Amino acid sequence: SVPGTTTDGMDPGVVATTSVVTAENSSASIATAGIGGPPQQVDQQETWRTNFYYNDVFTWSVADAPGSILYTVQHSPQNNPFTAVLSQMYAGWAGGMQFRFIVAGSGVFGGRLVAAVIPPGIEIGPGLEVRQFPHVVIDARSLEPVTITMPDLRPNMYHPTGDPGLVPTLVLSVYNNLINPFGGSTSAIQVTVETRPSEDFEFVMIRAPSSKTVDSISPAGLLTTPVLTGVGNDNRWNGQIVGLQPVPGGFSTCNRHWNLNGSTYGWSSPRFADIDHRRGSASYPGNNATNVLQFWYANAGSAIDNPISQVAPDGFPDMSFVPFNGPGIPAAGWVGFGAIWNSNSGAPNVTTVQAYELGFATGAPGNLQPTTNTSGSQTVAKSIYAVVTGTAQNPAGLFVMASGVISTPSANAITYTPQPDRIVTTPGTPAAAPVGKNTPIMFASVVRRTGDVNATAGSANGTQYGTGSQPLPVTIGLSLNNYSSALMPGQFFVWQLTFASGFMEIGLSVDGYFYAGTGASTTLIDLTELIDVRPVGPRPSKSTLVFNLG
Amino acid sequence: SVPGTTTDGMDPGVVATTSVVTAENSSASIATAGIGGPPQQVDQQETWRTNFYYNDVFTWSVADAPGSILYTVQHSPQNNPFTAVLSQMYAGWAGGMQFRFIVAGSGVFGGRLVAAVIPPGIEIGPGLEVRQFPHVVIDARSLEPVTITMPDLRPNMYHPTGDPGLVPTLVLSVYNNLINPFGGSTSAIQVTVETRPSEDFEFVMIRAPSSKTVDSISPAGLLTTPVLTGVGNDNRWNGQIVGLQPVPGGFSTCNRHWNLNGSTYGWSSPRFADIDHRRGSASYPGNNATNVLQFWYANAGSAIDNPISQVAPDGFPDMSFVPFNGPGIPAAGWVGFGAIWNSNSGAPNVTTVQAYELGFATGAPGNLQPTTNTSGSQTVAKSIYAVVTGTAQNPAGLFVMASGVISTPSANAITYTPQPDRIVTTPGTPAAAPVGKNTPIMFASVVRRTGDVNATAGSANGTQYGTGSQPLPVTIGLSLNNYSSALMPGQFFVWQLTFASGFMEIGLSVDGYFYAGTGASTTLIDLTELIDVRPVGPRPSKSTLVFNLG
Amino acid sequence: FADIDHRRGSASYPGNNATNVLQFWYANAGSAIDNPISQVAPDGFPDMSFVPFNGPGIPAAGWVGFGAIWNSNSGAPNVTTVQAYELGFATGAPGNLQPTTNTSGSQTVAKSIYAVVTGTAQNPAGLFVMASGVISTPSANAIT
Repeated sequence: SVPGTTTDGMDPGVVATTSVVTAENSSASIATAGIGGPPQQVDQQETWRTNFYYNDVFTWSVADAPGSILYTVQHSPQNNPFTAVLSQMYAGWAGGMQFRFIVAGSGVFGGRLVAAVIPPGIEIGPGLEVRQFPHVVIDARSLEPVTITMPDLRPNMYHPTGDPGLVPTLVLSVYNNLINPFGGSTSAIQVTVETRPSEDFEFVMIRAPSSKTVDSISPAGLLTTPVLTGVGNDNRWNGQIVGLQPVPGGFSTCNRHWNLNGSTYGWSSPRFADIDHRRGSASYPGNNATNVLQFWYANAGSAIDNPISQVAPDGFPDMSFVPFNGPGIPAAGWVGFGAIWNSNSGAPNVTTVQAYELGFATGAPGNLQPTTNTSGSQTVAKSIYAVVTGTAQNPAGLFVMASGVISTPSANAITYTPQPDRIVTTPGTPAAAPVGKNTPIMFASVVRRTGDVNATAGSANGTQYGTGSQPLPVTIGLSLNNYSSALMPGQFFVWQLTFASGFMEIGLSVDGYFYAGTGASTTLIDLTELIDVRPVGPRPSKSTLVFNLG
Repeated sequence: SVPGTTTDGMDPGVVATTSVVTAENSSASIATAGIGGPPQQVDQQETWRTNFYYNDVFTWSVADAPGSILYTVQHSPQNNPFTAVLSQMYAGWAGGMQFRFIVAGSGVFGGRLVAAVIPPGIEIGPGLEVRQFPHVVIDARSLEPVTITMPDLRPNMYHPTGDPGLVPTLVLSVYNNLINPFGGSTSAIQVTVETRPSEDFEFVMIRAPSSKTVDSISPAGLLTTPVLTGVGNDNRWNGQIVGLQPVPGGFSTCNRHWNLNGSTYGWSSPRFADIDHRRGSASYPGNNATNVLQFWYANAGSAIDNPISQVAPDGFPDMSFVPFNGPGIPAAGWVGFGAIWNSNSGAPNVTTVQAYELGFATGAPGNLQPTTNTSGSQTVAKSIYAVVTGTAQNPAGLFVMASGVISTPSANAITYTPQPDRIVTTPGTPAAAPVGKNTPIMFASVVRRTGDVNATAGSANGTQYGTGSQPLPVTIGLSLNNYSSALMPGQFFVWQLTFASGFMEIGLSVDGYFYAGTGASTTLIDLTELIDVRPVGPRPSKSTLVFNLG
Repeated sequence: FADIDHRRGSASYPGNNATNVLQFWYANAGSAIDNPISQVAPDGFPDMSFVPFNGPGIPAAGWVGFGAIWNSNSGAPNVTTVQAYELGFATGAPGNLQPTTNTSGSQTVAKSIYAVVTGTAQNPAGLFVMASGVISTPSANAIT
């Protein structure tokens, strides 16, 4: 006898068929994937083919209404961890994949789940009625696993590895409300999804692995475990990422931000080199030239140095200029050490070296006001400390070092200084907006300031944070590879961030912005107990990313 | 007709073979291990190899997330009691070992366990995902036992007892969260692991009893019952350990601290002898050389006679200096009965023998400041009482007894000394951090005070508890042996203290520090009713130690 | 490539007048108790020998990087001591500045290449220099 309480790795449990799984589909799938040649990696006795391996886990609570979606997977060789390795030596794939669900509940629970394979060409999200497709209904009291097969319903004769085309989507939604007849704090059970290729899965043509690599067919390898723990910086301050900042209002970052199409709207390369502009006018107030505040300005659009955009010099911060006058230190400003140099010889001036506040403004000879649009604006520098003399040369130049620190009027730290009310954006960049319970996030790094240059993380004076839209390895890999055929609009590419106590998901839209499903919470995420990052793949944007840190 | 509620000692239950148990692995194991000669203790009728016997027990909480480690053991003869008895009687082994798990839960529980056998080359830590290996799933409502056999996968032809090399590892983690539908106080069940050798297990060479190499006998012998309720002293002072106190936040002690791998980062060999220096200057304030306070200092690095490190003389305490001036005695610190002496075959001076407080200062003899880091500092010593003479020669030195006390001005309740903000550290020290609910602990003792000679544990005011990092018999037994392969890093060697009304588990990490699962409490735990100590062994850091106290 | 931040290194400036002086800073190698990797020098310090210079003469082939002197008791940088500081390793900081290659018995030495008004003479003072560095060249023309 074999009890139902212990299940083998190769045991499928009960096999739950659906009208979408037909012999005609299987025979047509084999017969027309044969245009790739003989099927490859089809040995039935291989260990990667015979066992089920983990794909996901999800929670089913009593508050989950009938029709609400709990699980959604897209047909891919990236669901299985071993067909994802084998796809790096083959140029195509076809066939189906089995999905084994193990429900972890007792015999006292009620409520049921429903499972349908959704054909390609149908939008996946809320309002998709899973119970009016051909479906299967699973109890909460299932002891044995329930494996359903996802066939290859494809309009192409095989899926190329780079662009697969249209694929089905397996949806597990709530059929009936899960009930606990006991009543109390214990109202949730868990369902584990595992996966294994079907008997008619195959790869079709071989190809050299030095062709389109793992970094060009999916953005799974961009956001790996050392990137988010201690190695990757951000794309604004070049500082070690120590957290995530949820932005419930939404923001819009243009500079050093790459979308999933391999394009940018900014004026900066994916690197932190210096800001060097030629022929911008420099000036200094009054008639006396001792301890004066050096000023520099140049119209946006006349920076003919960058092969990416003519708006601003490379590495210029996309922050509005905060106005200040006299010997008063401004609040929340990008300042960076630099100098004024004569354009005719390239020689920097001896005495005009200071920490210059860099930003975007509107009227440089008159009243200095901040701005966000680059149109009709100008890139404006002005030193925050005293400079002896000052170059009043009109064709003069400005050279400012790459990384920047925070201007703070006192020793005490302030909030994260690129707030969305002052981030400079060209006309045309799309904005990150909260979709469902998923709010956009930034990537906080500890950035020191001009009030305490000894201030580190956890300083008793107060810790200072600067935020970026993307990690630098993420936007470095996004500029080098194109992932248009990896995510439709209205979809996220989700990773899982396992922590020491909890676990929580982030997702990347086609715009390039990252999202965590935290709702309206503004509390910074610690990112210190982060142990593991793994990808799970394309998911709907209107499906809440999980977030529990307790 | 056994009903399944009662299991025989020889009964495995349901056998669950994942993918590693194969017939030709067994054949390639048996035939290959004839390089040790004829196999020994291979009689498949002996009761030590036909019955399952107790190995370990572990607790499965409802708070253990999926993927959390519950029970991992490397392949060893030490996983069975009688194989651990015979392993000191033999010098090599090969073959598998069966693991019978018995889950103690009723039919109202839910949740699953997952068990895999990990191949020998794979590193086991935070990034290991166990559900993506060939595995088996076990329900919490398992009545009959489940037996998972780990085979002998090895690149060597056998396993030497002193250096087995690459072994497989059985890893049993949480597949699904444990659920109690009642909720309430009951939030954990227990699983008992029994063990029995496989059909192909054997020993080879005999060797003399107690004679093996690497994987030195696990450090179960350096911490026995008396250490806590009898002999056994501290690291800063020579007193009996009257209790343990948990520090929330962590600490760092690097004076008499030896790590798993035999090494020290600091001075002061583990013996309370005396403090002696030869080079260093003496000075006194005041124009009159009568009723003054002597002032000795030397720089950190003039300890030429110290053979361990140059930064301090041998026996000099790691207490930052408390700056004081006048007839008011300082608050806490390290004073000691000592004297001054001159160099060039010079005996100590008769008229100056006094209690001197020692420490590390910066900016002597002007504004004396306490010092946190050992590098870039200077050692200092000055009298707390009056002495009618002072010497001012440039070569001068101390002679201070090695046992020390704490100088308290009014001396009522006070505070345990030293605090975690008062311990000096060499550069490059490892820092103790709270992992999960486990906090570092630190051993207290009763120490006399200068204000009150009767510092007895009774009436007339509460006592002063002087605190040290690790016990001195542990340091004495661990300064010679090397335990680099005894304990796998990322876990700790846990014991089991048994009081008169409860029990508390104490873990010992690879840094030499001790961990307890008390939580966020600063309550001193009194070792008066402690009876006996029984070792448990290796347990990972994700498991929380128990705190069942009366 | 993060910044160079050292606590308690002595700072000084020559002469008695404090206008357009060359700011100087030095700290013994081995007393940088900030790095969890080695105590020799602060994190990001260049492994280049200090090339000596004096007066208003620009040195040849030196690591220079923009920075400031800050008071250690509060962390506040000074307003006026911001310049391009040459960073290197030397042997005698109060006496004759000579280059060195071995870290043993040497010191990490900073000294600005342009004029600085006033100058902190505080012994426990600190130095904060930005991460990336540029070349010091005595003329417009490049060198090896």
